Amino acid sequence: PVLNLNDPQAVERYEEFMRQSPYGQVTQDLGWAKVKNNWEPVDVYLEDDQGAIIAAMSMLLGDTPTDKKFAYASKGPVMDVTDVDLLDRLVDEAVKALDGRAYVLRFDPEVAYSDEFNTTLQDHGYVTRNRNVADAGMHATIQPRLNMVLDLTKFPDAKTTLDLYPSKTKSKIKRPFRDGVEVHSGNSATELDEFFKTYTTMAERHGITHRPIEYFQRMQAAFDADTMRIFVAEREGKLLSTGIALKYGRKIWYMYAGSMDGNTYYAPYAVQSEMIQWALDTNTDLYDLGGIESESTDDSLYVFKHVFVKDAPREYIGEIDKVLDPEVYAELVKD
Repeated sequence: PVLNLNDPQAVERYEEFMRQSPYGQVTQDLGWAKVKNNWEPVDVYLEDDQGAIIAAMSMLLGDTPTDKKFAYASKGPVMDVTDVDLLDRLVDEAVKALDGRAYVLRFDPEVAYSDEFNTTLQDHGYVTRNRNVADAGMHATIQPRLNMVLDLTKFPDAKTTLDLYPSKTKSKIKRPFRDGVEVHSGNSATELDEFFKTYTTMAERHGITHRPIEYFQRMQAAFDADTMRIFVAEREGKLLSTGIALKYGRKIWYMYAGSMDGNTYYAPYAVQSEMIQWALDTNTDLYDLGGIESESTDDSLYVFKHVFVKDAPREYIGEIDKVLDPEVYAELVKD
């Protein structure tokens, strides 16, 4: 069935399934639609024999240069996507709800890539985009397929961040604190302003754009202090670096960051240490540092993230496309 967003009770039942699911994703929470307020939301789900929700997909529809919309379910759907028969049923429900308005329904779930899974998906009629497409550019995947994820379940007795690392790394992490860096966290308007200042400074320093502050304000209003947390690192009254982390489902995700110009006394390391500590304190299974361009020292993102994740980066299946309008798909999507 399709979710009636104006039915408070239906909405809550949908949310409860999402929040309690081991496959839950913050970008699949109905709150994500409130953040992406310039996109159109359409959500569907399936029920078992008892009428209990067993699978759900939150879609956001975007505009294109054509008469069709782009339907995207970021890191969804919420279920075991390898159960392709169930997936098809959920997707059939989504296509019904789209009612011919989109040229494609794309979803990029956080499931491991494998030749067998890629093949099955194609066998079921989907078009997959992973090892067969450019690493970067407007043709690359929306989300990076390679991600640096720390599996905390490998350290069941870990009490603090330092317990997860070898001495050489313990030293790197201890440095900022040794030099006076202190981190405070929360999800108040003041923490947001601190983040925004470092965020925009960072953007200007690299000559890149940045999202408006309202984007983050909507995020703060959509998620509570137990879900969204802003970490601010300072040294003797001086703002140095910050980071925003989201706790949802089985992981805490490091999503945004910012650092001032000049000397930052390795503050970014202290921010990471604190986010990881939050994961340990809440018994969260995974800590996700996000994507990398490539597993190489020639990649700055990899170099930094490799300090906290020594295991191989996780490689996801990529984008799974349910083509609805072939002509438009060929025009707007290429390898």
